[PDB]
Amino acid sequence: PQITLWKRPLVTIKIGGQLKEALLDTGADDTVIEEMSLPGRWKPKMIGGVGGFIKVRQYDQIIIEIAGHKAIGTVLVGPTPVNIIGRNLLTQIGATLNF
Amino acid sequence: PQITLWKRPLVTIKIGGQLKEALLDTGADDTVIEEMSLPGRWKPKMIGGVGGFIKVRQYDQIIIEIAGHKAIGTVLVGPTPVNIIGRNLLTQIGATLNF
Ligand SMILES: CCCC[C@@H](CN[C@@H](CCCC)C(=O)N[C@@H](CCC(N)=O)C(=O)N[C@@H](CCCNC(N)=[NH2+])C(N)=O)NC(=O)[C@@H](NC(=O)[C@@H](NC(C)=O)[C@@H](C)O)[C@@H](C)CC
Repeated sequence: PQITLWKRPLVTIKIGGQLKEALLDTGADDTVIEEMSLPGRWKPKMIGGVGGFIKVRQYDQIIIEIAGHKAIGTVLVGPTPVNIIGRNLLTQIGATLNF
Repeated sequence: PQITLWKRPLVTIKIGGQLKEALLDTGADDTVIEEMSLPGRWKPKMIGGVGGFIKVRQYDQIIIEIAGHKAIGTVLVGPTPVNIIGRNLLTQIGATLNF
């Protein structure tokens, strides 16, 4: 799809058997999801942006379906105000910025 | 151009006659730049990100070039970790996300 930017670029995702809404964020290195369960081992991480840092749990090799397109990668889980799809998964679905 | 996301989508901007680096950020409503001097009066604004909220100065109708494309619009100045070009100006330069 071609997504214009008049509004926030929100899409439906499926992760860990759950549907969620998430923001496509070219300004995010990583993908960050609100508290949920995921399989496998994790390690803590601190991630920062506007307003400072939050502590998250890093899970690897997680499959997400993003607007119908499957991707695998690292997902961070923690108290983010918005679910964010970052570059690590945007690349996998072939997303580009065009102007 | 077509900008892939394997690296951060950093571009050169020009504001106040000066060249700066900024991040093209589809997950940002607004454009936020590190402390600098801009002309005119400002109004107060609170913005939020992954770590919480910060106060910024809002300047309107500022002339800015983004990757060689001319825009005129609102620029927020404050303690952002990085210069970000948000949707308010991405729409002026005709940017879309595509996959
Ligand atoms: C400044 C740092 C770079 C840009 C920023 C853009 N992220 C979005 C996420 C939105 C969810 C919180 C953002 O902050 N957007 C703000 C930007 C400010 C602005 N005004 O445009 C926004 O639109 N804020 C809206 C509110 C969004 C609320 N939405 C909602 N409640 N549904 C606003 N009007 O204040 N990226 C990040 O915050 C990411 N940071 C990074 O990628 C890097 N960190 C740093 C410091 O560069 C990396 C080294 O960790 C996070 C997510 C970790 C991977």
